[PDB]
Amino acid sequence: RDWLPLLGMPLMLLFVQIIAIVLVMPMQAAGLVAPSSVANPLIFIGMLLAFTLVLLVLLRTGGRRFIAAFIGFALFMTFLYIFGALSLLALGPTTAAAAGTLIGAVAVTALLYLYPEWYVIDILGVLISAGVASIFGISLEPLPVLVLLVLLAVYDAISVYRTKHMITLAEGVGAFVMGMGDLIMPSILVVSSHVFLSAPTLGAMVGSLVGLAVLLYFVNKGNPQAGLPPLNGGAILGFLVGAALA
Amino acid sequence: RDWLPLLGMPLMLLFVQIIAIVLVMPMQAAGLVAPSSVANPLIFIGMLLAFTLVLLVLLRTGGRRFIAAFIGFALFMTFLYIFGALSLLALGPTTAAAAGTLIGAVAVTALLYLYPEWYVIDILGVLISAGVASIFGISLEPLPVLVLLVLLAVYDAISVYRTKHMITLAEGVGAFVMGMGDLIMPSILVVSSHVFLSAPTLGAMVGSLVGLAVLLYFVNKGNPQAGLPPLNGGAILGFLVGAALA
Amino acid sequence: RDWLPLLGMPLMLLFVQIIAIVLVMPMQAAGLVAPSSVANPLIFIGMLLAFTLVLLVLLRTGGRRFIAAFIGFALFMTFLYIFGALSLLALGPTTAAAAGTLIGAVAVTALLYLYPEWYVIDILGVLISAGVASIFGISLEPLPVLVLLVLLAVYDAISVYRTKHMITLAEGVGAFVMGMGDLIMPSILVVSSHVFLSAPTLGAMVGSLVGLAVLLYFVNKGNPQAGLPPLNGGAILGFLVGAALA
Amino acid sequence: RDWLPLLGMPLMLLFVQIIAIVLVMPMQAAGLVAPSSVANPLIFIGMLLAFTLVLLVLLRTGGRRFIAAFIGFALFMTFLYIFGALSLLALGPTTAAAAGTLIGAVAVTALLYLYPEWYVIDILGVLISAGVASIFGISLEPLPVLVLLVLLAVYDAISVYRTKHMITLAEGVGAFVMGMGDLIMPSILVVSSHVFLSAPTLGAMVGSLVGLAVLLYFVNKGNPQAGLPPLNGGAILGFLVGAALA
Repeated sequence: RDWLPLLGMPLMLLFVQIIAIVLVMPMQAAGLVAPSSVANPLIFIGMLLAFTLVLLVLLRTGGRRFIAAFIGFALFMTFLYIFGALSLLALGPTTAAAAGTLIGAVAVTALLYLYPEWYVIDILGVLISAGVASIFGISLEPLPVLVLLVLLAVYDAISVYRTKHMITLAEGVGAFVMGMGDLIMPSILVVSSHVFLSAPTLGAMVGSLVGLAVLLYFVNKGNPQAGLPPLNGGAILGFLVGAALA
Repeated sequence: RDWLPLLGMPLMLLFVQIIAIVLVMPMQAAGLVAPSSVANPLIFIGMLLAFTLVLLVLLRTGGRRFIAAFIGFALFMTFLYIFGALSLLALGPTTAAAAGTLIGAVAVTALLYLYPEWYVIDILGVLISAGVASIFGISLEPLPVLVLLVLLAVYDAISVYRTKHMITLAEGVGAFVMGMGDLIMPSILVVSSHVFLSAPTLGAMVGSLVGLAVLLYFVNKGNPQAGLPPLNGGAILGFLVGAALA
Repeated sequence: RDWLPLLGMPLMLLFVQIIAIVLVMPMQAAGLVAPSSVANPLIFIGMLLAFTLVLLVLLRTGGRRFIAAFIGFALFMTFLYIFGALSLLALGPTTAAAAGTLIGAVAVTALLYLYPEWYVIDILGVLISAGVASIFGISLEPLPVLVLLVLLAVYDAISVYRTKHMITLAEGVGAFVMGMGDLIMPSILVVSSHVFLSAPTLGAMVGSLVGLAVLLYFVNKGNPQAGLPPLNGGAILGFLVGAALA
Repeated sequence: RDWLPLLGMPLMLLFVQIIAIVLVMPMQAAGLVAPSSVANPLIFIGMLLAFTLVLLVLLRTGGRRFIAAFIGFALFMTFLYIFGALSLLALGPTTAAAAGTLIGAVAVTALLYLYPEWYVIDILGVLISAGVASIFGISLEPLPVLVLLVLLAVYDAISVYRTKHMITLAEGVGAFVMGMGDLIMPSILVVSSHVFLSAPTLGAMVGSLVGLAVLLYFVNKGNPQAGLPPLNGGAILGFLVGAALA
């Protein structure tokens, strides 16, 4: 039946979550994060709009390959923190370890750039996504991340409703970034909870999976829905279910 | 009779001033402002032109929905300060108060983005306007504000004459920003005066209203007029009338 | 003979120099400058390319009168330092003096914007030009400024020659800014020399006048010349003549 | 016979290396560089993509002569450091030396702007190239630079292959910067090796020439190759050949 089709996505959810925890571990070996303040979601948001603004002024200042340069660089560095953390905790500070990581990132990005096999892409998308998930996950505690999630989810429902309405008005009345990006979003909370075989924040993971469930159901029906609020609403739900648990 | 039409604006003036005072109160619970030096107005102007300059490089770096993002965010935080002060006066530093404000701000902006009832808009315009009015009102004392006000009103009448003249030459010889913005302008002197049932800077308020009166008359006659100098000139008139009182 | 015609420019030279000295004075009442290091010309230049880059990115980000705004601000402030220096030297720190300056600058610029008599333009152009002349003039001593004059003059001879050639190849083989700007240029050395009835840097003034003589001669002949190097070469000449004097 | 024609390039390589050493010397007279950590290369790359980003936003902000101004200027200072080092090693700290370099730099750039003899251009290309070569050679040690070189050569071969692919796909299935720039590249490992009758990094020099040989072969055939990796791979080859020697 409908097993193998359209399950690869929540497969990627589970996967990215898993790799996000296993990435919880090695990162304190160098600190990271960035104080369980309620202002932190806001620092996040501000720095994100500046991040896009930068990305956009880049795009419009391309740069036939200079764009491809800049983003190749940024990717390479993020893989160097992934693999860096990995080996340099494992073999520890050894040259074997460090060179191991550099050579690692080199392999990965070089592959991703040479037109891979592009089932690979969902794999590296899974990896990076996990990476960021863990970073902001080690950074500060739930209630802040909760404010962030609710905030972002409402932003989404608003923008969706707006351009949907602007669809109905116009008569007479690469997506992967925002993708695997939104794959991460409600998982930064799954980390920052086990950072506050696992916790009762298994609950958050399954509630989240149920959010994606709702999404891939309703989207697969005619005339689409919002996006975040199913995911964040669902993850938050299952999470607060593992509250009435312990 | 002709009561209800075109009385909503002085309704908004009074309202904006009033809410600017009632917000004078709770704001000291967190300070804000910014020394009654006259160097403050120039710091002010410098910072305003830098702010718009940025707002516009945003505008041209749009951003199909990114623009609306950036400024929507700005709106949300500014409501977070409105309601933040609101609650943090009432129940004081309690968490209940703080969450109350955050959810307050979500309520307001989420509403404003979902196409409200749009007598709503003038209400929130009244609100924000009052907000800024109170802040710079708490920022420094009369004589600085007097210089600032005379200066601004003068810029206005000047550019009006320049581009008007440039209309009469060409033969052969979004508005809400400047709106509720200038709706604010002559009210900052109304606060910073009660900071220097009320003071004799009622005079400033009604003088301001007489400015608004003059404006709304001449505009309502053929061949329109300047804008600020009736409002600021009038407010200054009544304020400096409130010297012969106490 | 041709005395009254085409002498108004060297008239403006003398005048700007005169007003540059009389502005040497009140300016030390607050310090200013910006160490007789030879690195200073370079700081100047970098800051000038930034000054333009900003001015130009402004222009292209106009700003129907917003451009006129930004530059209105910058001007207003420069007149506030002119008049500020003037009165706040005269009556000293008195309220009478300071208000005297603000009202002064207001009068002057507001005049300049309401379509004055525009011989005024050469007068205020003379004033401002003098202002900056003195500012960098008090800023550091000769040998640095000597390097500056030579540097700028050679930049000029290159750029003019380059575009001359680009004219001659192209067959088959608002100006006031750079204007009164280039009027100042060789007088900043006339100040920073008397800052190290007057000195023998009368010499610089007359040498400068002779540079302008060569300029208005060759320019009034077919196929123009550089611009600076007659003036800076000349001012530096006459200046180094006031060396064999004392 | 065919001696004189087309031997000038490895001439410029060898030459640039030679002048890179002779300029290694005087440069320590003021320090320069920038800790043989491998964190240095990514700092580097980060900084280059940022620099280019700047060069390009300059480019879009032209600027009829403003561009040529900016970069001519930059050149001028870089010559100020070339010659600064030249004399200040030679004549030492004397004023005579310092002025000598400044006037030198003026002469050089002024020439370079007046359309030289263009065997001359290759001469100044050689000069500048040697300059930077010596700097990053003095900047940190081999193993970092090794990482840098391998990394860069890899970017190159990859982007070339990418746009090649995009050529063969489109059917149916200013250059001097990148030039003398990459001419420099494999000479920085040659310096930073002597900073770690000559070294066994003659091997690196001739290895570089053998790289240049390989390159100059494949390019001279139809359908070009990568570029860097013959040069860097070869330089690294000859260099790491100098290990079984000393």
